[PDB]
Formats: sequence, C-alpha cells, structure tokens
Amino acid sequence: STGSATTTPIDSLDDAYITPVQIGTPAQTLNLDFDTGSSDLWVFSSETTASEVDGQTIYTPSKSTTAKLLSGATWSISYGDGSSSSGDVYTDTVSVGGLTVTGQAVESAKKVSSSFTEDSTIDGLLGLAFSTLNTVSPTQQKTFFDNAKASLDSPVFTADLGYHAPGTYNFGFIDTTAYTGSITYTAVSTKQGFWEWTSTGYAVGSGTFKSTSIDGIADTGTTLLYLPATVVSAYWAQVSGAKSSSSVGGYVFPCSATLPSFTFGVGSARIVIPGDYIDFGPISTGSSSCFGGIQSSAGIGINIFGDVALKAAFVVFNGATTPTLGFASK
Repeated sequence: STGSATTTPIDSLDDAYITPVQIGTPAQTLNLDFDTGSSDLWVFSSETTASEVDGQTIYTPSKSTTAKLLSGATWSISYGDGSSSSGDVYTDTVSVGGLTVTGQAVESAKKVSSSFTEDSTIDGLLGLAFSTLNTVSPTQQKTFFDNAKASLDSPVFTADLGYHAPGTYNFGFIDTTAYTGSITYTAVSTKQGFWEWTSTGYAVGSGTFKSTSIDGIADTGTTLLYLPATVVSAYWAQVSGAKSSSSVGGYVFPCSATLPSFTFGVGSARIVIPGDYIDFGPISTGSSSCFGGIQSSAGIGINIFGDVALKAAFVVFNGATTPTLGFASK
C-alpha cells in the first residue's frame, strides 16, 4: 500500500507546512504539521480548554464509531521552542492520502501553550521521528509511520517541500519524476530517537567547499537551519550590514542586501540552498531589518537541518532495519 498527500505552507514565509489527515469514522479532516523531530500524533479536540482554542478544527472522539479511550494513558510533551501540550489518549483509524492505519494512538490535547493557540491554521502535529521519543505513559505508543510500515510497498516516506508553494509527502514509494540526478544516501544514527546524520561540509556562495563533519537532524518541524557558530558567522560575514542582534534573538540583515547561497554536503554530493530561501522578511511590519534563515545552534545543543535546508532537496526517509536518509537535487 502507498499514500500521497499535498502539504501547503501556512503563510507567505513558509513558517510551517500543513497536510490534511483523516481521523475517525466518518472522517474528520484536520490539517496537521508533519514533524520528523517528534513522535506524537496530537490534535486539538472537544476536550481542549475552550479559552486555548482559537479557530482550529477539533477532533471529536464522541462522533467517531471507531474511537476507543486508551484507559489510563496520558501524554505530556515540551518542544525545542519552549511550547508544550498534554492530555489523554484515544485509539482511532487515521488515513493520510489514502493510506490507512487502524488503531493509531491519537493524543487528545486537554492543555496547549499560547504558541499553538495563536496558530489557527495548525490543528495538531503528526510525529515522524522514531517511536522511542513518544511521550505516552505508562505504555509508549508507535508513530503513524511505524504502524503503517508492514503494509507499505517500501518502508520509506519522502518529503518534497515547496518554496512558497505546495509540496508532497509520499509513503511507501519513491517518485522518480520528483527529482533530478541520483539520490545520495547517508547513515542515520537512531541513538537519540531522531533522523540524525552527518553532513560532509559547506560552502558560502561561490566560495571554496570546506570539508568538515556537521552532525545534525533532518527536522521538518523546524522552520530554520541551525548550524555551529563558526559556520553561521562565516555565512553572515558575506552579507553587508548583517549582525547578530540580542534584542531580536539572532542574525538580522538589511532588507536591501542580496543573500548568497549556502551549500551543504551529503557524502560526495552537494545540496545548494538559494539565497532567497534564507530571507525571512522584516523583523516587524515596515522595518528595514530582515530576519535570517541561518541561525546559530549554540543555545540549542543540536544542529538542525530544518525546512530552509530540506525544501532545497527531495528527501528520502528510509525506515528499513538499517535506517538511511537520501538527498537529491530537484
């Protein structure tokens, strides 16, 4: 079996991508944020505190004939940005682009932080990292990808994110028309529960490629590219007027400047991120200072290849017994 779903940016800056997901019987369609940096499928629901809901579509388990309360199970998660959510657990049928899993753990939110409430376009998250990160207790639950694995033609999913445009998430097959050249595969370490890999280096604009190992995670749920201070300083040094601002919380640059591209290595292959993808627009409405898409990972403790990097490539997440990541130009 296979699945194929269109993912759409929530705004003009590609801050996040939402994909329609069918939950329950009859289907209730929610727009979820596919997150390869987490392992919980959680949604806004009829149980979420009324004041913490602002425009989201809610999942209503009482209207679903296949919904079953997972007696005693609770969940609590905290994200890298400081946001959080918690609640109880239901099992129900979940479908993504025609691919169906019965008995998927659907985590119903009772409480959500202000960050989620303010994003009216996101109805929840669908975690695609390894099941070891799932927060359901006392019985840890499996991700949608893990549950679908046996039924898939190939144990893979692909991320093909668009730049200011819709993209595609495919499950169980590799679309050979979605990329150019070959796919370069690289080793994944599952030790921390993430799709963790090692980039072979970088180049700024038309500069010389610097071979240096950069350990990081392929994270669809993070908007920006977070890299070591040394790399990030070398990139922003090529932009006239760029500086790190403590008031803003990162590198900013004059909106009038042109941004060089950024190249990252995948084995012997190179993925080029165009300069335009690194522009996140004015820090405030009418401001002439713009926010950079390449930021330091020093305060985070882990390097993150977020949407800025992933949208420049066709990405294969191979969930075989020996997991790998594939990158191709597109």
